[PDB]
Amino acid sequence: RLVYTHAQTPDVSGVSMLEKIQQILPQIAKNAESAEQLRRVPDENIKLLKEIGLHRAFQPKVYGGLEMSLPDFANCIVTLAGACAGTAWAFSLLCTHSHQIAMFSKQLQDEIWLKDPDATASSSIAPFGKVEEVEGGIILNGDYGWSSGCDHAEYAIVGFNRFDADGNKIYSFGVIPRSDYEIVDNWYAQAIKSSGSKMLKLVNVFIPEYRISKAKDMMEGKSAGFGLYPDSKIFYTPYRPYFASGFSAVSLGIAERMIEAFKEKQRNRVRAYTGANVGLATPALMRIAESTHQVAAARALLEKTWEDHRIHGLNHQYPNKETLAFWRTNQAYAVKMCIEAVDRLMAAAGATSFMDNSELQRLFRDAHMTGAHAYTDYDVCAQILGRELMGMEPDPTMV
Amino acid sequence: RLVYTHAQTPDVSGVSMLEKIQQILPQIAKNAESAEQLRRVPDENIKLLKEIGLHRAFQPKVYGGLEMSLPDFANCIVTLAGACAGTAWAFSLLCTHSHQIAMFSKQLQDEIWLKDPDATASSSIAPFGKVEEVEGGIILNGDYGWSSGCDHAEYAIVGFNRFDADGNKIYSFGVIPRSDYEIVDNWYAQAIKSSGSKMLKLVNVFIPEYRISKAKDMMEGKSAGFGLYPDSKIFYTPYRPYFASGFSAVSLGIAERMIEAFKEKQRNRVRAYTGANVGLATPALMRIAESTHQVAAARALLEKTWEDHRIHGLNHQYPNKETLAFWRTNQAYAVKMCIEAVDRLMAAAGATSFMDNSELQRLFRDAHMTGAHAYTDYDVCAQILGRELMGMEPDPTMV
Amino acid sequence: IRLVYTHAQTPDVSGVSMLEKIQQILPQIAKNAESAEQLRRVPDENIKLLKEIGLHRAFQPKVYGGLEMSLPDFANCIVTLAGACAGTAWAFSLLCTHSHQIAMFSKQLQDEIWLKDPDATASSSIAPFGKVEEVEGGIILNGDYGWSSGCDHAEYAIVGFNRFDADGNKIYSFGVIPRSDYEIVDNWYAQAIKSSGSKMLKLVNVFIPEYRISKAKDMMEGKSAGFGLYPDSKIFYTPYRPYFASGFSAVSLGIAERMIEAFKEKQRNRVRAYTGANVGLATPALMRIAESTHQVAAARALLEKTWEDHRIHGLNHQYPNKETLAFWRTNQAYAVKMCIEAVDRLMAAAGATSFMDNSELQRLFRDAHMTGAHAYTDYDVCAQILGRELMGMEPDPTMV
Amino acid sequence: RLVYTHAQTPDVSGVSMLEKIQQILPQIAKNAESAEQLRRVPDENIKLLKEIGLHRAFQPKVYGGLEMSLPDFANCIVTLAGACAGTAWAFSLLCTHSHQIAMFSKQLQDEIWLKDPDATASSSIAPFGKVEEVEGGIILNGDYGWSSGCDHAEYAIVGFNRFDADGNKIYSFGVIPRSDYEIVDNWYAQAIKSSGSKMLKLVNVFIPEYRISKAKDMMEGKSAGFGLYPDSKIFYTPYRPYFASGFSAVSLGIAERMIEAFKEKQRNRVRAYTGANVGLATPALMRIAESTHQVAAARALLEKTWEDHRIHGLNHQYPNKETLAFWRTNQAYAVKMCIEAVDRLMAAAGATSFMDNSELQRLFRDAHMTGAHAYTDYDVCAQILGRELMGMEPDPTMV
Ligand SMILES: Cc1cc2nc3c(=O)[nH]c(=O)nc-3n(C[C@H](O)[C@H](O)[C@H](O)COP(=O)(O)O)c2cc1C
Ligand SMILES: Cc1cc2nc3c(=O)[nH]c(=O)nc-3n(C[C@H](O)[C@H](O)[C@H](O)COP(=O)(O)O)c2cc1C
Ligand SMILES: Cc1cc2nc3c(=O)[nH]c(=O)nc-3n(C[C@H](O)[C@H](O)[C@H](O)COP(=O)(O)O)c2cc1C
Ligand SMILES: Cc1cc2nc3c(=O)[nH]c(=O)nc-3n(C[C@H](O)[C@H](O)[C@H](O)COP(=O)(O)O)c2cc1C
Ligand SMILES: O=C(O)Cc1ccc(O)cc1
Ligand SMILES: O=C(O)Cc1ccc(O)cc1
Ligand SMILES: O=C(O)Cc1ccc(O)cc1
Ligand SMILES: O=C(O)Cc1ccc(O)cc1
Repeated sequence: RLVYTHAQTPDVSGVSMLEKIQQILPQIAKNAESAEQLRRVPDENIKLLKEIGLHRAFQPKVYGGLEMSLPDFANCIVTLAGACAGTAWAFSLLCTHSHQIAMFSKQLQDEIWLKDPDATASSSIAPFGKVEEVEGGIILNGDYGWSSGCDHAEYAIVGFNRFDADGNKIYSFGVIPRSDYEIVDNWYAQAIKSSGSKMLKLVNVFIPEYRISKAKDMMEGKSAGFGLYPDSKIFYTPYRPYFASGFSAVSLGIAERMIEAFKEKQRNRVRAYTGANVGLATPALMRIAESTHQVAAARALLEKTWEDHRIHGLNHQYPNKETLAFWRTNQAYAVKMCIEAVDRLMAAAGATSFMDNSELQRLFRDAHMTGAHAYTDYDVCAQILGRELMGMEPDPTMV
Repeated sequence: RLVYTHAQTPDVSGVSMLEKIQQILPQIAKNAESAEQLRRVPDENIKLLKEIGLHRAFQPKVYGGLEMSLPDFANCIVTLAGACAGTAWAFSLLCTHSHQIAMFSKQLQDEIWLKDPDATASSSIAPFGKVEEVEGGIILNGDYGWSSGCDHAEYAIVGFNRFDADGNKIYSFGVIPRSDYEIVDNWYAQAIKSSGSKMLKLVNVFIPEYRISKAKDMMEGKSAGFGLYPDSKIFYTPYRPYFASGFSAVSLGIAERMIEAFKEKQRNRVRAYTGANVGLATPALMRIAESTHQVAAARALLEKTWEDHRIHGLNHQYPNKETLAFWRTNQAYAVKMCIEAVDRLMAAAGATSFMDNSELQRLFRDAHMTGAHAYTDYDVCAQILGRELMGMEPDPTMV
Repeated sequence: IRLVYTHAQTPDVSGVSMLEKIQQILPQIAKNAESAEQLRRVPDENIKLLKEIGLHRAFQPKVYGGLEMSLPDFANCIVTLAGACAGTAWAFSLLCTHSHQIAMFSKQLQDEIWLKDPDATASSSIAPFGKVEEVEGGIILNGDYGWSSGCDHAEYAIVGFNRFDADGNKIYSFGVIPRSDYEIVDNWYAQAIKSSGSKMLKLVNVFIPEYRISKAKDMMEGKSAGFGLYPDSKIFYTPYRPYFASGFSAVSLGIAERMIEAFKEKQRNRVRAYTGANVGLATPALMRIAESTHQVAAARALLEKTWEDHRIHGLNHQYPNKETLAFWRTNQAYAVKMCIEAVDRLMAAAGATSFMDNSELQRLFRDAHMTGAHAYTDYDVCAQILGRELMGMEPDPTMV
Repeated sequence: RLVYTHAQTPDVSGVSMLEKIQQILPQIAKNAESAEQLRRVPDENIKLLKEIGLHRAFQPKVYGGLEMSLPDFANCIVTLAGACAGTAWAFSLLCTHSHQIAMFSKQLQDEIWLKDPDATASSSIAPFGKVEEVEGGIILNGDYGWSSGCDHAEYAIVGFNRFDADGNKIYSFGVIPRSDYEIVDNWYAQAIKSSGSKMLKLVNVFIPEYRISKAKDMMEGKSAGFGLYPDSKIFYTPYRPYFASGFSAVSLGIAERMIEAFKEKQRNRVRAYTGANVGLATPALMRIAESTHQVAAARALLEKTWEDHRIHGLNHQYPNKETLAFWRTNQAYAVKMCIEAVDRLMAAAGATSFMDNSELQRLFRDAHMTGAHAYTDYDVCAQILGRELMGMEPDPTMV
């Protein structure tokens, strides 16, 4: 039988990653409140998550990685996000960066993983840095904001534009060691506080050529790492869909948790003004139902999309323009549905739910943040899909 | 690769029912306009559909039926509804009634199908009839409204309440021959006109006991026909989810067609007042995108739900309270999503689209009708699900 | 003097107001509604009744026997009227508001129309689809001019066309032509507002002399031939278009207010077909009735406020600045969209019976949606117009 | 000319209260950030607001009060809420309580205002207290949560149920001096932080009969203070619509501020990923337009409702069942519209807007809180109005 309201535990003889997550979930849940005040992921959480081996989800097998399918991974992040969104958000990023790093040169991957098999990277991908072309690579300078999980990473993946005979942008990623940049703690946010999305400061950072890859090359199987793992079901695929798969995952985790949290707290609810046992009133029942349907629909779309990713990777098939536009955008629609489902419950949660001692308030804030990421912006995504559906050339104004 | 915007054609040797539908679809599409003025399904349409054998979708194999899975069937209805909603709606009903008839006695099924293998039933299920208990069965009297496809059926499935010693209702279905009732043509509607949902008039109609089955018995595998087909993947299951699977299917077909129809007509769209070509303006693009996502999400939910039905039928497993509530209600949420997707396009279609010579106007009206059926009413469904999710007893006020 | 949230407040001017006069004839209009829909135009009886109370002279100058009604008072008459028959109200509103434009043309044209026949009106077709040849003394116009609501009952038509510049910039212009100059082609087969008789006008080598041509911009800015004619008027010193197009939203509000009443009437006794439970007062239905009531009351409040703003401007002979003009242009479109939401919310809970030809709900639903299909009520366009103005951007010539 | 986007400044000789608010508004705006960390209204804010005399809005003239009309008052609160919602919310309550106090006995009013003309009350109205009937009054015990502005008030209006020969509830209000209760600082909320809605602790508090009034009596012009001020345009009216007029007022102020704040911050907005200057893109323009229309409509409804209040008060006319239901509920619809308007802008504000250093984030949170008050709950209000519109008896489960 299928499950509409959450992830189905894969019945494979042994313990699946999802079951392993499920066991440590209560611990993650209890750190949530102190995680929020810490403004970064508690060490205990990283320890637990690394212990079960989730960070090796998309690490090549040759280094001791698992090469988990996208669906299985995403479902781990969804479940995790229910306990602490920020932990799930940051840890998802640390995980999915490994998938990108697998498309860089064998030389870089050896450098990261032979040395330390448990090493991970955080990122700052918006190309704000100033790049001087020196020989053997580049010198990069700039303030690189929003690096989720940066405190727990050994490296950072940093985005920049190089240029051209013609002066056209070459969007590129460099991988730099923790020693090359300062973490500037300016992370004071109103949602997903525990993600520790601090800024990375780069001062005359040299990046050699072998630690630089073109974004387009990693979208199209033309990067230095292409072909390294010919038995892999996950590396013959564009980097970005995996890169950014976690946001919507987190959004779904939060929304599914919201429905549970709301149900728990509603049962016993009494009207301040009249003194009525009011938890099972029709309006509240109908809200619970609709939000349940809305996120179930969101889940079905995501599950279908993830399946589409999986099938493509299996066949080493790169997506065509149309499926790529769907992969790029479906997650944003999912995020928008989830936020609707959360808001519908929050609107009926009452004043008590806005107190610091109510989990609902945290879920609400975290849910909204998931739709604030540049990748989950639906105005942008509606335009990207719309243009593709009408056979128009892409608008370079957005990506 | 997966398809977000429509049904995936099943990869089989020879040709699948969906491919057979796809071949005759242009013919069905061209009759659509005269079908709407006919206020019933054109003979040609029934002929074509019976020729490919779709009416034998849920007929037992022993009578030459196909015993199609629910997903495969539902997808045929979706595709069909794109060409002529009314035809798909009525024909879906004729089909799914066979699934119920398979749960009646072997004696009744032999009576219907050994005589005529291509025989079907229309229905009128709301228990408005007055029932006198005679011996050997009942005498039924009353006006039985809304019998979609009644003109093309050899029988009718008719709903009525019998009474229990105490005085509680026994909701029952009787199967009566075309000769026992008069079709009263009062079908003048504003949507799904081609379904020919005329009224059936019953005057002192005797129904013998073997042609009567309890609704609850056919929900729970306790009817006279239970066990007849021990190799069947579709008969060991409640009757009602199949019975009413077509409405949402039709709703999805319409909405997917709406997106295509709107896209076609938008390209060349010119502003009356200013004279600009305006078909690719951002607002329209974003609408096309959003409605595409909305119905894709609607499809994903339906596909998942249909899969759930299929798996249950395979294992001869009757659903528990929870899954049953989801099966009962997911379709209603799907219908609601589709209508939103249609409305979003219609709101931007302009006055032209409201002319009799525009298909959009037909799709809009037909779409809205799909949410007007008592089974797709979402207020009712929100309550049914909500109550179940909170572990409340069902409200007998609705079903 | 308590306020009314759910409909128009009847003005207590001593004696009888136009709204009361509408209210008296409303049951008659309501009963013709069904045959009006099959007629695909306004029944003669309806025009007769409405002209008898004198509503068509709402915006006719007083010198010709006109009333010069304020915009609020007029709009409210159309709202009330739309409850009984949307198509009648839609078409008749247009016949009325055209007189307001005609008052900005030359004294010569107005004399020509109204001294001859004081009860004469114009229908219109304003989208500039015609081909114009500049002859001397005027123009020769050719083309098929679609969608002329109430064209069967009009003595004239107001017809839109582009003339051209030294540099070939468009000069959007309106010509007023007599019924004898054009053929009404009956291609009006629509799925909403059927009774408006929005047939097409066919123009074959129609000569329009200069004095029967006015620039749109001139009538927006108080620079047309008729400017200054009526110095005591509280309604003619104002842009033509806001009055021109005031009726669409009015009709949309009338429909939505009627929908709430119609739904309430039909809901009380509603039984579940399946269970036989007396279900008219169930919480979901009650909450829908409430929300749609609030939504259209909000829509009304916006419209009433906007109409008041129009009235005050006209009183002071003050032309609106860019900002208020953008609000006047667009508020009605938001009102229309709210009303359609309010209707849809009720229709979604109305059940299958409400989609039968013998149910008024179905007519209200269709007519409601049509009101949001007019090029002037398109909200995507309006959102852009307002948005651009709010951010201090130049207007987008792609829309208007 | 009318104003759609804010309050019209009344043209009078001298300076209107709204102009006086407008002059001090920049000061209130600058304290907003430290007000939020203070978790109560800064002394400077109370000082400024009391200096202009706003607290005397609804104080009877005989004590030096202004007896402002509801519209004029409400508009001051709307404007004020734009600078600091919590300040406006708490100060509105201090103001509107005076209006209730005007319906108590002359004896109580003399006691409060002859002594201190600038004295105000905060409140806690939900009847959670345990009441012992002693002679001469009652002894009240209990924890009385959520008293906005309690730190700045000289008194508290406290709600409780007494009983009746037949055991019916008699909902009553008592006015108690600051010395009779302890302010327990448990106010740690996620919105409207600066309102200082701490809890009042009542231990064996004696309330004499003359400081107790029946709620129903103050709804119906039957309380001890009725008739005291026969020239008053505001006191011959139910207490509650004034009592609770400020919530929606605050909600509107926040939403109008949001539009301005969003406009300011959008102009210069660049896409992180593409470097495009993107502040004037169509989707953002359309959002600004729609949110502008939505709150304008919300304003129009409120202004109309306030007008209706004013007219009634002038004529000393108590509202009938129907208008009362509208007065009770319109404000809840207004709040719901405003929250939609804010959410639509927040959804397009991007990640930067969720940082602690962005005002948008404060406006969002504050907006949502305004719809969390028991009085602004729309599910409750939809039910109240719906029942009245259908001529049903009120549901005692809600009020
Ligand atoms: C920001 C905020 C401030 C409030 N201030 C007061 C107050 O000053 N006096 C009062 O009686 N209630 C106040 N209320 C509480 C409400 O009156 C009501 O008791 C509360 O919303 C209980 O509803 P709930 O617990 O179901 O959410 C306030 C509520 C919130 C949202
Ligand atoms: C019910 C209906 C009646 C109309 N009546 C008129 C009319 O009388 N005169 C006119 O110029 N336009 C009329 N219009 C047409 C619009 O002005 C406009 O030209 C039309 O909406 C073109 O928009 P479209 O192409 O997008 O649909 C009417 C439109 C509809 C919805
Ligand atoms: C287009 C249309 C076709 C229908 N066809 C049938 C039918 O074939 N058999 C049946 O029992 N009910 C049919 N129904 C009626 C419903 O089962 C149900 O009795 C009806 O929706 C009553 O709900 P209402 O009167 O409250 O709207 C149909 C309804 C509509 C919308
Ligand atoms: C909670 C949160 C965490 C983020 N973490 C990262 C990150 O780890 N790496 C990164 O490149 N961008 C991260 N982003 C920033 C986005 O990629 C993007 O640069 C940002 O949304 C800029 O959009 P805006 O300023 O227009 O809102 C994060 C954004 C948010 C909402
Ligand atoms: O690739 C993107 O545009 C979204 C993204 C941003 C940061 C990140 O770490 C992964 C994906
Ligand atoms: O079973 C139901 O309640 C819905 C339904 C109605 C008619 C029909 O033919 C099939 C299903
Ligand atoms: O002026 C407009 O653009 C709208 C309009 C169209 C036809 C009409 O008769 C009046 C106004
Ligand atoms: O009267 C109410 O029910 C709402 C309200 C609550 C507290 C308050 O201070 C004023 C009004």
